[PDB]
Amino acid sequence: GGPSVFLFPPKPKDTLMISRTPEVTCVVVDVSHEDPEVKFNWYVDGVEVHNAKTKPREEQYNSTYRVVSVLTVLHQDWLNGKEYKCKVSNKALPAPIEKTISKAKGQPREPQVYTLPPSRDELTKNQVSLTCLVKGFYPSDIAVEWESNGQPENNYDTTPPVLKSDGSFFLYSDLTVDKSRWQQGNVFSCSVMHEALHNHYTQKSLSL
Amino acid sequence: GGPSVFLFPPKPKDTLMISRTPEVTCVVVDVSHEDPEVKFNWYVDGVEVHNAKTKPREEQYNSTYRVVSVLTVLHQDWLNGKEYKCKVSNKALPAPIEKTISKAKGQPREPQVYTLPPSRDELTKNQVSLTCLVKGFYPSDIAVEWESNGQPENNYDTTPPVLKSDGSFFLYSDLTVDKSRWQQGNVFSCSVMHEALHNHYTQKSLSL
Ligand SMILES: *[C@@H]1O[C@H](CO[C@H]2O[C@@H](C)[C@@H](O)[C@@H](O)[C@@H]2O)[C@@H](O[C@@H]2O[C@H](CO)[C@@H](O[C@@H]3O[C@H](CO[C@H]4O[C@H](CO)[C@@H](O)[C@H](O)[C@@H]4O[C@H]4O[C@H](CO)[C@@H](O[C@@H]5O[C@H](CO)[C@H](O)[C@H](O)[C@H]5O)[C@H](O)[C@H]4NC(C)=O)[C@@H](O)[C@H](O[C@@H]4O[C@H](CO)[C@@H](O)[C@H](O)[C@@H]4O[C@@H]4O[C@H](CO)[C@@H](O)[C@H](O)[C@H]4NC(C)=O)[C@@H]3O)[C@H](O)[C@H]2NC(C)=O)[C@H](O)[C@H]1NC(C)=O
Ligand SMILES: *[C@@H]1O[C@H](CO)[C@@H](O[C@@H]2O[C@H](CO)[C@@H](O[C@@H]3O[C@H](CO[C@H]4O[C@H](CO)[C@@H](O)[C@H](O)[C@@H]4O[C@H]4O[C@H](CO)[C@@H](O[C@@H]5O[C@H](CO)[C@H](O)[C@H](O)[C@H]5O)[C@H](O)[C@H]4NC(C)=O)[C@@H](O)[C@H](O[C@@H]4O[C@H](CO)[C@@H](O)[C@H](O)[C@@H]4O)[C@@H]3O)[C@H](O)[C@H]2NC(C)=O)[C@H](O)[C@H]1NC(C)=O
Repeated sequence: GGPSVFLFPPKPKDTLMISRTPEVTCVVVDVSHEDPEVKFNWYVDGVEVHNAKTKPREEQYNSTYRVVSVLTVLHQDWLNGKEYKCKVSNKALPAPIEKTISKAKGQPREPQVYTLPPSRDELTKNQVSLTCLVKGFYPSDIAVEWESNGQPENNYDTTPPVLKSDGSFFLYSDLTVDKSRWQQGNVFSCSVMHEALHNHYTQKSLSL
Repeated sequence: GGPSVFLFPPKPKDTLMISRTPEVTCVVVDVSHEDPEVKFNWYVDGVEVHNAKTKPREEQYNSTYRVVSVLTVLHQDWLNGKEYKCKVSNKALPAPIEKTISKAKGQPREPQVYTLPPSRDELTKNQVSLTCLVKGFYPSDIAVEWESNGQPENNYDTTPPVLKSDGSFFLYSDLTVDKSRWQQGNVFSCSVMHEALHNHYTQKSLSL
């Protein structure tokens, strides 16, 4: 009996691209159908902010409501480790609940990006696998794409980051392409977006 | 206030190997220090088998004990998809708690195993990454290890399966070894165990 608060970070790709909207999301569950009103107060670094958008209530199968408020964050402030505080208040709730999240603490470290050509054994099939290995980056927030001839490349699949024993992360991306295109020596390119890279961006090409 | 039950499947290698004993493990946490008695009832496909092993209670640091009951499963009884049930009873627990797991149904599919030598740009560091790409298998249950000269290597990290859009799974394994051992021509090997492979087993050797 009593509302509970969970505060979630922006998505990594949203934080690293100027055209997307990173946002912190304050979720409140277990709010009574009796008292269904919640008030949110948001503090960036202490300083209160007023442009947060609240969404409408939606009742769960639990017969309790879930109410959410999302706050847009400035790319830079997130990057520079500013604290985003969510205070919630409900009348079926004795004292306000506060939560604070932020960029992952710790020394950022630059990823190494390697491109691996298809295995000789895969040079059997109509389609081959182009591999991008991204290892040794901190924090785990990152974004990987593929391109060729200045155009995006659609069917790649990327693994989630995996924490290596030294405290950094690695992942792999697999872009599968028609072997006709690979055998022509067309140049494919693995794009990596990460806070620790110069201008937050690096490319690594692959062909022969 | 109140116990909780979590029920986990066997280790994928244990189900695939004639010489291993897969088990289903039913864990109970948040048990009372005043009421430490828990009884288990194990339902295979409905019918009762009574051979399950109950581990003694172990006290956690949050002052609540830890009850484990494990039941060995016959290999094809899991692989054909028969459901395993763990009902848990406790005096500080009003109505019993049931849990059920089973093999993920769907037509199994043979994993492709391709091995990729180090990137050229990594042949300058003292440590090198050997890469096993395992793609196109269903379901996600799989075991991946590494050998060299027939002897197992341990310093690797495997990603968890990732779902492709066609409905299958792929992963990568990153075996790290000193380049002195790569440039000497040692024959490294990544082993993949899966129900859809012939013999539940396959290996790919890589060197030059
Ligand atoms: C009544 O039902 C409610 C839920 O509805 C249920 O309806 C019934 C009928 C069934 O169908 C249910 O299955 C159904 O869910 C219950 O609410 C739930 O409460 C529990 C606990 O009370 C919550 O569990 C927590 O879960 C979070 C993870 O949240 C994500 O979980 C799932 C996916 O797995 C998802 O459904 C959920 O919504 C969250 O996913 C998504 O959340 C955001 C959605 O807005 C996404 O944010 C994104 O933001 C970007 C911004 O750029 C973009 O905008 C994206 O579009 C946007 O979506 C987010 O990415 C997304 N993620 C995923 C994966 O989908 C856990 O993290 C919680 O953390 C733990 O908390 C406990 C303490 O309670 C600790 O023991 C843990 O260690 C951990 O907390 C640690 O300690 C402190 C906190 O104490 C932290 O500071 C530490 O950092 C923590 N440590 C670590 C290592 O993290 C927790 O487990 C559950 O989410 C609720 N369900 C919701 C909200 O839908 C009610 O409880 C229930 N009432 C009763 C009385 O039972
Ligand atoms: C006092 O402290 C205790 C412990 O400190 C608290 O208990 C914890 O409660 C948590 C929630 O109440 C519970 O979280 C749940 O976690 C599981 C994941 O389980 C693994 O989690 C840990 C690793 O990340 C590990 O410590 C666990 O033991 C589990 O790992 C292992 O489990 C089995 C152990 O026997 C293994 O089975 C293996 O079986 C083969 C058989 O062939 C073989 O025999 C092998 O040797 C066996 O070990 C697993 O393989 C092994 N796995 C690994 C990776 O090591 C999640 O899956 C749960 O599911 C979630 O439930 C949520 C709702 O409850 C839901 O929101 C979500 O979507 C998902 O469904 C859940 O998160 C935690 O596990 C538990 N700790 C335990 C049991 O040790 C206790 O709460 C606390 N008391 C108070 C009060 O705070």
